[PDB]
Amino acid sequence: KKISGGSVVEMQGDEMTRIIWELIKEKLIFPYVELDLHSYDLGIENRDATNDQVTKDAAEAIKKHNVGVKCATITPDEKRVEEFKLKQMWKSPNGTIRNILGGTVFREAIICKNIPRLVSGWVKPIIIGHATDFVVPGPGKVEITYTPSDGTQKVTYLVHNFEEGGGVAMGMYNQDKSIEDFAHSSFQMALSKGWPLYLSTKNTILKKYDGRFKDIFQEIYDKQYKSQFEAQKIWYEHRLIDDMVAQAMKSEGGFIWACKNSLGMMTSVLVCPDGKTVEAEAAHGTVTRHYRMYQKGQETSTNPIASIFAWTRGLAHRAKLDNNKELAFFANALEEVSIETIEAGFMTKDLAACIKGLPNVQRSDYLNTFEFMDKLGENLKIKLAQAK
Amino acid sequence: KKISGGSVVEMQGDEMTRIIWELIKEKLIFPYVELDLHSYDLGIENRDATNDQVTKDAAEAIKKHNVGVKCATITPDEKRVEEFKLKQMWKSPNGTIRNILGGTVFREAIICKNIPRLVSGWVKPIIIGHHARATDFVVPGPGKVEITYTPSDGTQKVTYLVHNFEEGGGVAMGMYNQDKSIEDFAHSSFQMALSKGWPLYLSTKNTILKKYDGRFKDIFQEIYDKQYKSQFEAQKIWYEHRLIDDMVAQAMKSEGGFIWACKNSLGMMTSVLVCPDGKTVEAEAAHGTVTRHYRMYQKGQETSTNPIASIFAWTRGLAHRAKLDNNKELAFFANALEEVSIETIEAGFMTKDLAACIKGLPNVQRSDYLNTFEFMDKLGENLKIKLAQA
Ligand SMILES: NC(=O)C1=CN([C@@H]2O[C@H](COP(=O)(O)OP(=O)(O)OC[C@H]3O[C@@H](n4cnc5c(N)ncnc54)[C@H](OP(=O)(O)O)[C@@H]3O)[C@@H](O)[C@H]2O)C=CC1
Ligand SMILES: NC(=O)C1=CN([C@@H]2O[C@H](COP(=O)(O)OP(=O)(O)OC[C@H]3O[C@@H](n4cnc5c(N)ncnc54)[C@H](OP(=O)(O)O)[C@@H]3O)[C@@H](O)[C@H]2O)C=CC1
Ligand SMILES: CN(C)S(=O)(=O)c1cccc(NC(=O)c2nn(Cc3ccccc3)c(=O)c3ccccc23)c1
Ligand SMILES: CN(C)S(=O)(=O)c1cccc(NC(=O)c2nn(Cc3ccccc3)c(=O)c3ccccc23)c1
Repeated sequence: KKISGGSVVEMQGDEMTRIIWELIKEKLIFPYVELDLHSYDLGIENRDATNDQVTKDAAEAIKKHNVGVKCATITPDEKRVEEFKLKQMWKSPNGTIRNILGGTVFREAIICKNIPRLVSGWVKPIIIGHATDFVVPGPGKVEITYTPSDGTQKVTYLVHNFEEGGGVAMGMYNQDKSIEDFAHSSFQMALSKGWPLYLSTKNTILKKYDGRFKDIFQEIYDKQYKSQFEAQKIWYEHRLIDDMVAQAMKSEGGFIWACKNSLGMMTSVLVCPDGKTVEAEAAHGTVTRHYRMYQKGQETSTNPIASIFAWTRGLAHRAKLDNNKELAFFANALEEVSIETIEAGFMTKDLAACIKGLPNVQRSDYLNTFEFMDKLGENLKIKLAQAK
Repeated sequence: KKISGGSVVEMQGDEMTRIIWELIKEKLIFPYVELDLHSYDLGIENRDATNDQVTKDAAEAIKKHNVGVKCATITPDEKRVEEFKLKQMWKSPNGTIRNILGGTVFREAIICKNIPRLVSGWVKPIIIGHHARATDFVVPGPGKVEITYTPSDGTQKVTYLVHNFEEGGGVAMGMYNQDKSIEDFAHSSFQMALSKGWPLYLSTKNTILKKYDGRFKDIFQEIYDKQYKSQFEAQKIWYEHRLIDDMVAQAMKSEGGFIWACKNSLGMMTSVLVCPDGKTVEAEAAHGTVTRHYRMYQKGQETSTNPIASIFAWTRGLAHRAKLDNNKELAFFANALEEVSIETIEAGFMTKDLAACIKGLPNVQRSDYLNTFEFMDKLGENLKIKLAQA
């Protein structure tokens, strides 16, 4: 008998990831989990036919039901408008979704013990979370002004006085509200993983701009989170970007990195500040190149791990909201069986290339896209059997 | 006898690199080159005793004599202030020097055939270059933040909305860049590509900051088409622009052998500051003073510290010195020393950091590497042999 997963918003996408997405649902999710599924087709053809209305509806459904899992989508350009005869150059669905929900995007590289990283010392993964420009034609003043909405005196800052020749200039901003949300998402993400949190800035150069980030982070930590943080042996603390880069390379991993300023193993999750609404997806795109080969009837070897972890992160958050222990265990089992299958030597060509070097990869070093999905399916069914 | 190397500004540093620096001069430089040497002690204790005056004097010496070679130095923090009982937290000597000199910083990792790279496809080195002032402020509450340009001839006024704060306050910031500094960054990059016979790539994000980064691309190609394309085709190299997103992807898939102008083991990494005048250069290792190896040395333990990046700081400085003086003997020595350093490693003689790169630290044994003095002696023997056979 299957697990009652509850309410989940699902978004179908394009090209190669759309194929893999269906394989994930039919081979790894649906055989074990029943969902109250709010499905929205964000494939490029259906967004065009609905005048992108489906994208707004899917975002609204995430706001209402708190859990969304999204397949990679085509962001249109001139060639895409030509390829599909689009009515418009529709805005990227992720841009539309982020504006409606807000929050912070956190990305995490899944680590397999037999797949090399940048540094071998990285044993645990980490989670990293994250303008008006114009040309100055010639000599003149560039100023940035603040006009208070209550009529009090305007304030003018000289950006630069070009006395000989021109150049460029730009202005940037950040609302307090968005810094607060950034902090709230970062604290809640660190708690949800039991990991310490670091915020990096350059508040020594940008003493007012980056200083506002460092200040607001400490204020919200001290009042709302410091007591829950050591209640879980963790902490939060601010670094200058120079210190944190050095600390991260000498580190083993397992920390959240709020940064102010192989693709098949990159996850993304949009964490809203309320701690309730999350949207998970792969950090890569629709893999058009493999999709062309798939269209010509040729063999593909596309890495589905990042797409699988979109589902597992969403289902893990759903289970946390609903206190669904069976679903929470299932989400973990699906992640572990994914890592273990690769660590046992069964992987797609991209990962085999990371080990042997692309010029020396042979066909017997990897599985094609369909062979790998079947290997995961068989291993998943064995694992869940051994858990009863 | 010995080569007359001419005028060279030398800066001594701190901790383990200070030791390696003397070993390099004693065993590799002085036995073969006589120098009109302008030596400055940028050790932390001397910087404190002179109130950092030695750092400014060394920067001016590099301006005067056009060639500077610098050992790594301690940049003080709070614990350093207590360790040495410093009068104050002195600014990093590298920032001081960079501010007096200006220019473009080029970095390059030394490639050895038997030492793993991050990507196996990398078999030739690359050089990444960056050019060496914003007004940020607090937005106390709701209101309009605009940025405005008024040309000095008064014929117009352009106002751009940065953001209309409506429910609260926040922060805002204006930043600029001059054409002149973009031109310095272009000229240094084009000339560096010619000096090595490598193609040059510029990378920006002009898909988002289409005016800010677009002017970078514009100025590079104008300078290229009107001043450098003939020399690039004669050496059959080229220059192209790339969006940073695809340049990163292309770079991981490449073999190397190009200069990468960027808009945005450590013992094998060099850094060279090329000043706008095209004539003044300062070279140094891209790593620090290796404090923890120094602590091992202090307690009598054997150390195995990589001197390659420090050696190449000397060779780059000596090579540029020889180029300014048309000194064919000094130019031959500089290149010979670089060859000896790479050949020695490729022959299987290396310090522990490189052996760990190959085999992984848990599998390293003492017979897999040489200690700091053994490696320097091995380079000494091979340098003596190499020069004699000429
Ligand atoms: N979140 C989203 O919705 C995103 C969507 N896109 C969209 O995707 C489309 C194509 O973009 P593109 O530039 O190709 O970006 P992709 O992320 O699709 O990059 C594809 C390239 O990276 C490698 N790669 C990426 N994912 C995988 C994987 N899962 N398994 C194996 N290899 C992988 C492949 O390299 P190789 O060819 O060497 O095998 C492939 O050619 C565009 O229309 C774009 O709008 C792009 C980014 C994000
Ligand atoms: N150019 C300059 O003037 C710079 C100076 N510094 C200064 O140096 C001091 C210490 O800096 P730190 O943070 O230790 O960074 P370092 O670059 O001095 O060393 C950090 C680590 O990198 C490895 N390493 C670096 N260089 C070598 C080498 N030549 N051979 C073998 N291994 C090497 C060692 O790793 P392992 O321990 O694993 O062997 C070392 O512990 C600081 O006071 C800082 O101010 C820092 C940066 C630049
Ligand atoms: C790319 N820029 C130059 S940077 O963003 O400024 C920068 C600078 C320096 C270091 C890092 N990287 C990490 O600290 C890091 N990275 N990964 C992969 C990873 C990538 C993106 C998002 C999540 C994970 C890990 O798996 C890991 C594991 C243990 C410990 C650290 C790490 C990034
Ligand atoms: C912060 N960012 C992540 S990024 O610095 O912009 C970035 C992005 C992507 C790739 C690279 N790196 C390389 O393409 C590269 N790197 N090294 C090491 C090296 C380090 C410093 C200076 C010179 C060389 C090589 O030796 C090499 C050799 C052959 C071909 C390529 C390479 C950098």
